[PDB]
Amino acid sequence: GSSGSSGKSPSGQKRSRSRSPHEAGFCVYLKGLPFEAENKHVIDFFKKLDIVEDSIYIAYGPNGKATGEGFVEFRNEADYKAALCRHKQYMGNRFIQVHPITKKGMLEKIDMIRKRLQSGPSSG
Repeated sequence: GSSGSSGKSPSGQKRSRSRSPHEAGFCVYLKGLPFEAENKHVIDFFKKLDIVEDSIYIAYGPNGKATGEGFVEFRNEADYKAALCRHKQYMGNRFIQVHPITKKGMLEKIDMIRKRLQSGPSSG
């Protein structure tokens, strides 16, 4: 194991908390994804694991470009814990951060994000 050297490029400088303890499966919040990110990229990151190809959700900008945010849900638990052990990693040539998120909270965002891509006079 060569210690070598690497670079540090933090982003967001923000944290998340929980108001009340509620039930929730195993999900992961990825930040830093590339502009051309794709379900494949999300998998290549947490390879050798059981990820619901369906669950794998990625936020896309209004210009047809990945904003740099994704979400994954590991069916099993033992496989979920490992996902967290894969922090401070670089997606090939990009840098992404791994942070645990509650299913419920995970959808919360996915909802607000869609409201940005959805085009309609209806509030929701």
